[PDB]
Amino acid sequence: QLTEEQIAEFKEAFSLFDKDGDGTITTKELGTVMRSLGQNPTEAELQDMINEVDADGDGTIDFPEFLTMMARKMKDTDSEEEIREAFRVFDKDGNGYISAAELRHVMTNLGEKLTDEEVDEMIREADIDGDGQVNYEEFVQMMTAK
Ligand SMILES: [Ca+2]
Ligand SMILES: [Ca+2]
Ligand SMILES: [Ca+2]
Ligand SMILES: [Tb+3]
Repeated sequence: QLTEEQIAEFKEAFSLFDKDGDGTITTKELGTVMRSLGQNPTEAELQDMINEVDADGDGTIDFPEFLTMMARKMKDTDSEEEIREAFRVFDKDGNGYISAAELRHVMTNLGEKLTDEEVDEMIREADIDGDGQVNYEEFVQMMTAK
């Protein structure tokens, strides 16, 4: 069921959530990444999210706890319903077009440090008209063909 390739992609996320890297994920660290994802969860909401895999009585999300969680949540290529939700994250201008500048802003905020050329490569990957901007149609385009 769980392949090595999937585990490697999950471990990357765990390393992003852990700010000090103590092995567990508190509500503070959990809400830091969720904030840059266009979401705004409260203290009470962040607590319930942790309880999903918390059954040892620690109130945090350890390494094996997150791995199991990301396995049942991250399904790689999601449906169109979730695709629209993530599309509005990279497009903070709400115009429907995601340029290089916009994309690089969200990437750096997420914690992924990249250069300008790296962003231009991701943009042209989903771009069908080669205009530097990626709309909703082009967003799904990269989910069906790289
Ligand atoms: Ca940590
Ligand atoms: Ca925009
Ligand atoms: Ca376009
Ligand atoms: Tb725990």
